[PDB]
Parts: sequence; C-alpha cells; structure tokens
Amino acid sequence: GLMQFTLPVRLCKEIELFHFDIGPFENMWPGIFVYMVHRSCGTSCFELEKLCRFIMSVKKNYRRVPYHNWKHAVTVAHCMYAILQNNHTLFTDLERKGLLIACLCHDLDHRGFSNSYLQKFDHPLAALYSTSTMEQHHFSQTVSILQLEGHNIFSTLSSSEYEQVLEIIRKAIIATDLALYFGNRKQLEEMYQTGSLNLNNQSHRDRVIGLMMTACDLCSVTKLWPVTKLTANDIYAEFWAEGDEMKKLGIQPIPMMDRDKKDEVPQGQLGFYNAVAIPCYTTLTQILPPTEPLLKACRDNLSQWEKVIRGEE
Ligand SMILES: Cn1nc(-c2ccccn2)cc1NC(=O)c1c(C(=O)N2CCC2)cnn1C
Ligand SMILES: [Mg+2]
Ligand SMILES: [Zn+2]
Repeated sequence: GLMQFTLPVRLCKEIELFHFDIGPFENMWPGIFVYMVHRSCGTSCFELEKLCRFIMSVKKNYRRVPYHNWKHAVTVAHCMYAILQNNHTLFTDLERKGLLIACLCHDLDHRGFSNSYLQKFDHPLAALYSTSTMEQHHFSQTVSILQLEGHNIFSTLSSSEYEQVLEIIRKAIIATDLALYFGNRKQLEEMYQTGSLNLNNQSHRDRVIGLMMTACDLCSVTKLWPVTKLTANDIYAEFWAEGDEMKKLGIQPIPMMDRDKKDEVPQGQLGFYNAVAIPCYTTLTQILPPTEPLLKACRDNLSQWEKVIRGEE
C-alpha cells in the first residue's frame, strides 16, 4: 500500500512525454506499466498481487512476432497514460482503470496477420467472428485472463461498475480495428464542427475513446524519427510475411505486403500519414487540445518520410 513504484530519473521525467520509448529492457516493462497505473488511477485501484499476476498472464499470451507483441501492448498503454495525464479531469474513475488495461490487452494472442488473411485462409476465428475478427478474439482473451484464479483486478468493483468497465474495455478494443476508424473519425469531425459534440452523451464518449485507442495504437508514428523508422521495419516484417502467406494461397497481395515492392514503402508511409495518422491526431487535438504534441510529432515524421523519398536519406 505504501509501496510506490519509482523509475530512474531519466525515465521518471521522459515517461510523462507522448514521445517516450519504453526501451529494450523487457524486464522493466511491467514496472513501467504499474508505475503508470499508480500515477494514472491510484495505488488503491488494484490489489498489487492481482495486478502483477494479470500483467504476467497478459505478457505470456502475446506471441514473439516482430510487431504485434508485448512491447506494442506496453507502448500503446504508455500513449494512453500520456493522454489521461494531460486531460486529468475529463475522464471517470472507471475510464482510467478500464483504458490502460484495454491498451495492454488490445492485441492479446495476435499472430501478426490481418483480419483479411484470416478470412482468405478460412481460419476458425473468421467463422466465430465475421467482422473485427482479431479484435473480438483479443477481448475474449482479455475476459479469459480476468477469470483465471487470483487474476480478477476488478474484484472490488460493484456488479454495475464491473459491467461498465468490461463494456469500456470491449468497445475500446473493438475500435482498434482500423476498418472502424474512418467512419468513427468522420462522425467525430462532423459533431465537433457543428458543435453537437457532447461528452455527457455516452455514445459521444464511446466515439472519443475509440479515437484515443486509434491514436495510442498508431503511436509509433509520433516517436523520435529513429524509433519511428526502426518500428516501421518490424511493421513491414509482419506485412511481408502475410504477403508471402497470400502468395502461398495463390493470391497476389497488396503492394504494402509484397516484399518485392519494398521500393514503394516511402510513398506508402506518405499515404498512411495523410489518409490515417494526420487526420486521427488532428481530430484528436481538436477534441483534446493537450494531445497536440502527437499531431506535431506525426507531422515531423511525415517530413522525415518526405526526406527519404527526396533521397536526403
Ligand atoms: C495502411 N498502410 N499502407 C501502407 C503501404 C501502402 C502501400 C505500399 C507500402 N505501404 C502502410 C500502411 N500502414 C502502416 O504503415 C502502419 C500501420 C497499419 O496499417 N497497421 C495495421 C496493423 C497496424 C500501423 N502503423 N503504421 C506505420
Ligand atoms: Mg490490433
Ligand atoms: Zn495494436
């Protein structure tokens, strides 16, 4: 109870910034997450023994894939932490509990293949969940771990608080399906500009939390250039493996997944920054002004990819 988690001085300061990189020391990531829960939610919101056991079961259920791994889970949780700490008074006690957990669990048991590849392979999960296939699986796996003996971090919540927090986690994890992002942001853009956006309207909060999840999920594009650039390698390592698997099904994959069309990556990043990242952090900055550093960092990395195309690197 009086056992505060503390980080070394450089991490203690840099962890508060949107562009923080959790580092290459795997064995610090759990302490970094507990640190963020303690500052974000309180030392009192989870039994430390249950939290520790939950974290380690969640780690165990991420696979050793190049990108959709335990480092991604904690990276997405830190970006959420930075949004919550810069917007203290806009979120309920339960939202602060639910969302960090939602981010840690959002890619649980990912194999490094898109929903499309599951559908074209005819994977069993594609029959169980016809849309947002992996995202429904990630939520299911989250519930599975919450029901392991001594893993129920929400045990002390009321019956209705418990249903609310699991509802927050479910919607948050579903919204990480990039197919749902486009429509969610257009709606949020209209609502903001017509001045109909109302954070007391639960359906409106749902949409805003969904945008926050897309923002945290895409947060590799908001780091220092060398983090952004080296993360892109891991992202494309999965994409190209999926491209290979598409070829094995007798299907020419999209260029994004074709390791023969490696030359087209710079332009592909421009497309992605312009079609997805920039609009996401733009709309997010309009709704949550203190998140502007994400938009600023994203724009800086766009300019870096523009420099790559111009052969200045
Ligand atoms: C959409 N798209 N298209 C190209 C592209 C197109 C043509 C040629 C080369 N590349 C690249 C991307 N996406 C990303 O690069 C990306 C994602 C992402 O889409 N997902 C889904 C799993 C995470 C996330 N973070 N980042 C940087
Ligand atoms: Mg995902
Ligand atoms: Zn993710």
